[PDB]
Amino acid sequence: MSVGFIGAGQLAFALAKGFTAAGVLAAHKIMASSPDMDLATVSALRKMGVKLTPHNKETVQHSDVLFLAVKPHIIPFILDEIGADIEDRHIVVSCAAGVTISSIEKKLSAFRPAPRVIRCMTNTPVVVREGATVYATGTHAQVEDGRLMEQLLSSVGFCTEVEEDLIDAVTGLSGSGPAYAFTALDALADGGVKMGLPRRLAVRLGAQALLGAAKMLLHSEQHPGQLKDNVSSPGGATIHALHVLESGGFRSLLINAVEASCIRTRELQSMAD
Amino acid sequence: LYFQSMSVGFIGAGQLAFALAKGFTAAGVLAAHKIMASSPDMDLATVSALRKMGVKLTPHNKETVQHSDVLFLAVKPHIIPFILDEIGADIEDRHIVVSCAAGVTISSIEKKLSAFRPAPRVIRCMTNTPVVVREGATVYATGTHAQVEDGRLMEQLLSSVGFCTEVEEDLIDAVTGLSGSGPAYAFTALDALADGGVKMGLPRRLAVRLGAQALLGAAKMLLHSEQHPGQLKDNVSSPGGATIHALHVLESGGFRSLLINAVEASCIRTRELQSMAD
Amino acid sequence: QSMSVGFIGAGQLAFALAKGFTAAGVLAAHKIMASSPDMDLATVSALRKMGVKLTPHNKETVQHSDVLFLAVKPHIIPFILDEIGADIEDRHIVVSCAAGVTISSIEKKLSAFRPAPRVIRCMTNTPVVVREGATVYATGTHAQVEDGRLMEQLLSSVGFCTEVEEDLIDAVTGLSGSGPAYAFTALDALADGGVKMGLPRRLAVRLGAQALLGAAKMLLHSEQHPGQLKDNVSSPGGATIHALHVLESGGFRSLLINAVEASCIRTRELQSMAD
Amino acid sequence: MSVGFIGAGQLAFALAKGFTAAGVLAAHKIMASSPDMDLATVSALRKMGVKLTPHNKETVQHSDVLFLAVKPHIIPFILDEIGADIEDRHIVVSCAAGVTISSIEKKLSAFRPAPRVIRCMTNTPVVVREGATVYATGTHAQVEDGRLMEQLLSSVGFCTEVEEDLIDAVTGLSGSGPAYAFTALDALADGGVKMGLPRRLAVRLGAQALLGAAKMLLHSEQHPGQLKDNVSSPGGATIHALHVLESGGFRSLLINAVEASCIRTRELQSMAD
Amino acid sequence: MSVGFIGAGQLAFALAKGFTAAGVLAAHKIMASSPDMDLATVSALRKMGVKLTPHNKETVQHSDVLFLAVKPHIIPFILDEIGADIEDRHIVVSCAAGVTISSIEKKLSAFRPAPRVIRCMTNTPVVVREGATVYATGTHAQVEDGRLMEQLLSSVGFCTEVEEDLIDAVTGLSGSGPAYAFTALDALADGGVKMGLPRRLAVRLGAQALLGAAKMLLHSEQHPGQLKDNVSSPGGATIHALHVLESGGFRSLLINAVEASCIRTRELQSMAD
Ligand SMILES: O=C(O)CCc1nccs1
Ligand SMILES: O=C(O)CCc1nccs1
Ligand SMILES: O=C(O)CCc1nccs1
Ligand SMILES: O=C(O)CCc1nccs1
Ligand SMILES: O=C(O)CCc1nccs1
Repeated sequence: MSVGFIGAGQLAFALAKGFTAAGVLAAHKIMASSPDMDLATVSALRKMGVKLTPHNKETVQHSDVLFLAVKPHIIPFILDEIGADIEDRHIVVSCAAGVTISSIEKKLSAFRPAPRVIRCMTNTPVVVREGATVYATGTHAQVEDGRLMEQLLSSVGFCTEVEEDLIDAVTGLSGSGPAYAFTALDALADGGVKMGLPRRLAVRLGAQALLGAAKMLLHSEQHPGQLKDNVSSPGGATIHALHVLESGGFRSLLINAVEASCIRTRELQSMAD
Repeated sequence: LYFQSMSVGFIGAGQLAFALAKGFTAAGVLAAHKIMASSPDMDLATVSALRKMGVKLTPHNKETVQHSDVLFLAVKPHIIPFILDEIGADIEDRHIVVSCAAGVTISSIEKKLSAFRPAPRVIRCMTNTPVVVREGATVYATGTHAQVEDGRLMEQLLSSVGFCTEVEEDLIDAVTGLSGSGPAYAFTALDALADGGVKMGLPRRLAVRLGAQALLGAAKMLLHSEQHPGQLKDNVSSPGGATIHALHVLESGGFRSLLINAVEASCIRTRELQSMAD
Repeated sequence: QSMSVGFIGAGQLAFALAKGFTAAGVLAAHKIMASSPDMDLATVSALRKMGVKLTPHNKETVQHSDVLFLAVKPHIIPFILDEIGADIEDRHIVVSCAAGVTISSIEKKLSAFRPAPRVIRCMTNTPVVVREGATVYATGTHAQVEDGRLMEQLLSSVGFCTEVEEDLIDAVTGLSGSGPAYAFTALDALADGGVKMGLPRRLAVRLGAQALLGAAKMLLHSEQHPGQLKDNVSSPGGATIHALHVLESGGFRSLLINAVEASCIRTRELQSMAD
Repeated sequence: MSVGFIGAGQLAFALAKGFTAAGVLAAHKIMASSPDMDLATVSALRKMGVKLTPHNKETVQHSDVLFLAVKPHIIPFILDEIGADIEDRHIVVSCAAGVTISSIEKKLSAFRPAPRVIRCMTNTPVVVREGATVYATGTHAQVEDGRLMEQLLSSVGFCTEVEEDLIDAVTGLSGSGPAYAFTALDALADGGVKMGLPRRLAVRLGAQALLGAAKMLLHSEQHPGQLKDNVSSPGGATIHALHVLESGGFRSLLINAVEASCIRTRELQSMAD
Repeated sequence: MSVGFIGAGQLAFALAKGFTAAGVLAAHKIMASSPDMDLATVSALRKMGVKLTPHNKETVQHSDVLFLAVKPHIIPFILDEIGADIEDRHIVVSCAAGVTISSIEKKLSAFRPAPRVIRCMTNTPVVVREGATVYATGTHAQVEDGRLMEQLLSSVGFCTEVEEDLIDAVTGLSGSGPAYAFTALDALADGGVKMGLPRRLAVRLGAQALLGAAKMLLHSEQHPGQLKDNVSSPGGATIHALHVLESGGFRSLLINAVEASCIRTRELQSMAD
């Protein structure tokens, strides 16, 4: 099976790297296109052995599964350019935030009546095969298309099917989530440096703390509040730190973040539903 | 590497003793029957879980000492001096005493134990609960009389359950504020992120899973990257997009400063927990 | 049984305990004596109507009693101990209810008169008046083995009761001793919220109080974490999660932590005698 | 009399558990339907003796009193599915937040002209028979229908009839109220842990303090401010703690919460009135 | 003339790079010592051609002007180790924050009576020859020693003599100042990205804006408030942005920062004055 990426940015690189590292795809069975071959993401794809072309039509012609890994406002232009090149064999997988299946189908149906469309929301940790991916299947997607998508994206992280109307909320949580974590890790490392740790050790310890806690929750049947309770001895260091987080409304900031990203995603839709 | 078939004891049968015993046995580096733990309270859920693993339990701290080669002190800091007075006369040349208590200095432990035998082998460590899934973060410092192999043995043992490295002892209070308390900051964050997912229409179970996977993957990316966390953050955010809108609202609440406050507060409290004279 | 109980002090807590004990059927009111320097208090008039014996003389209360509750303010305790110390007999169990006042300080004062006073320290709260109190106690140096068991049987008749190490009692004061006032504040505000949204005040008070009672009962009867029970209330996108967000934005959780901390710290400052 | 639940989520389970514990209904006279009852409630309902079915039409056929215990946006789908199966004997009891009687009657009247509809707002503590429930009777409810509703729901807590236009406000107060209490208890327990208490004891004491204070107010003729005044000695621990609550605007946060839940409830209405 | 660095960290690298780029020193006339030759700063010094040694005594023996480029708490250990190796020819230049001339002289005078000591406070932009440096001369510094110091440090930026009691305040302003600017530039770039700019363009524009404004002030006789007034048209974009800075107390945060760094510097003194 052949996979193509229209777009050669961060997400295209991340998925190609994860897929090849998972061994589910050989790099030479992957083609990516970009109007700008000066991006550092483009240089990395070449070293992997991925085929690169400036022409989106070559990617379509090479590919069976076609990832649209461009910005939401770029999607309509891509569909207009390649719509006449879509064949019965194609599964079109849109990764753009906010852009609906119905808007993609409407554009592509002007060329051929039953395009097979899947919408996904994934995130950059697919590059280390620890992504979080959801997908929704379109009107003309065959039942085996969703199954194929799930097999492919499970090789690079968690993957599950969702109703499409949950995907904007997923974007606010796991799509944007890694950036909340990178911010948190930078700040935790600054806190370690303030208290006397070298910066490189502080970054390592903070990231290991967050990785281990996340793994504990994924493997636990217990509520995150119970795991939190297990860390704190009474009167101790951890509960003193949890108080100062609470006094700043830490929980509310993270709710604000998921909400803000989800609401912005709804504003990003570029085409008519 | 180092060949073991050695006995491990825990004075204390609470969360950390359970976490370390579970991690060590899951790593395959220790058999559960080579582990003994003592506790004044055999009603704890950690005590019942240790029994099912096959760990030996006893109310008598002296039995744990007599059973053990490596002796973890996994009790609260203010309990450490009482333990040392109780079992100091039972410490033998073979023993490596590993204190896990926050804030308690090597010198205070050596001073207490040297009243009984002159050159106690003492290691201080700071570890955290994710050793239970073999993804702990551990640092250690070796005491005055630690033998040449004692630090290497400690590092081999604790590396089987996560990251482990030697540090100067005067960094351990700061490590406590960062990776010792750190999992609780993450559990708080994951609860709140899941609440945000629920507010925006996700089922709670899905929201918890996605948020935890997002944090796990981001942490793995940074551990495997040569890039600054700010550069990885820049890579997530498309211009004008959803992520940068969310990052602004985090900044407006002083999110970064809250996490600095937390590391600072835990570290400062740790300095107050020292129970004995250095 | 034969047990005679005395209260030195006839204020809110003496009334609440006497009312709870008599409603529980564990004490007849005529087996209770209370003393107060001020028989104008409404608590004193209520005790009289219950059938409790009242006297201005703390010494009469001591002579009447087997179990002697010191239900006066912390700074009043040393004065009581000096006044009645010579009247303490071997049969007496002295139960101090005052916030912050340590067993050792009471024993030191009383041992000047007789060498092995039987002292218990307790921290209880006003809901003993409806037999839903929260009480902890710690036993002193000379408490007999049966003294703690007797006090737990007595105080369990009016709510939750358990033994604790004495060094936890200041923290308990900040949590369940002061806790009912945090709840009364919360219920007044929740009722104001109901009124703002159009409910009659009497209905709003009833619904808010029933909501808090039912939630607390659920947690007491559940093996689940309070966070899981919270998750069970909130449907995705729904009314409850929108309200929880506005609580979080104001730092609601931190205010309640601040309150427990402030009450506990103040309790440590109230100790009036040398330990 | 037979009772049915369309919906097998948290609220249906709580009502079924409460009713069976009250002894007012035998569990085998209760049927519940859900297309996916994957919560442990299936084992608990079975252990209770509740009949389970995936087909909402079977629940209607079994039932005299029919509780609609699904999400507000699901109500119209349920009414479309079962509307032709409603008989003269049925009392339809909607539990969904925000959904008006008139909207339900309009949907059901496309099938039969005088549906007997009750709207209720209850809460999860019915599971321990300490719920807070209000109800309003619809246009065609017989006078005995309201009496039956009140007898049934009083067996599991407080119950009173209200004008329908109060129910959104009730939702903000006693519907959402238990979650405010669970948050408060988690935080109060954190405060106990900070000051040196073991977590399990702190949770027990905080919950008992809340329970007892609420019972005092329910049995008192006094204002809650007077009961608050009775707790505080002058200069003492309690008044110091109340000051720090006031300094954070504690009262205003709870007012904000009731308002926010009530306003959101008004937005949840899914059908035309 | 020979220059030595005890310490091979960020500041030693920055000064060596600036000095060699200024052409005032050949890299082979510079020696640096460090107990840790695994630092990335150590690797860069080797490529420049700077001599490296693990032994601080070799640096002293090689050098005439000796920079102590170690942490404040490390200073006393260095002085004890090399005190007996100081010769009449040596000028000892301490770069450590907070550590006083008198404390250094007292340590070194146990070995030889009149050590020539200079205290300086410089910053990392010496690496691009745009540093800000102040210095104070010690008790036994010859008048030509201060002149030499000023000639050397002026080749890599601004340099002026100050009374020693101003140096902690200078540390809070220009010593720590570059970090305030790096923070500000990261945030300004995030603001550009929020409004639709690519990140690399936003970083470039923000840094050019700050560079140009700083150059304008250095070349102007006008107050910074007058230059600020010249940017804003009435009712325009800039004055709207200045309002939101003012509403957040922007000015006060920067005063807080200088103050906090200065106060911490006073706490860093490791030796008795
Ligand atoms: O909160 C505390 O005081 C315990 C901190 C830790 N002690 C040992 C590992 S983490
Ligand atoms: O910040 C944005 O708008 C991109 C969000 C994502 N798009 C695709 C995966 S995550
Ligand atoms: O949070 C929501 O939207 C559900 C509110 C309630 N619905 C029924 C009982 S309480
Ligand atoms: O507010 C105070 O200082 C009294 C606290 C309590 N004392 C006894 C029960 S509750
Ligand atoms: O403050 C304004 O509205 C003027 C902004 C600028 N106009 C031209 C260059 S900078």
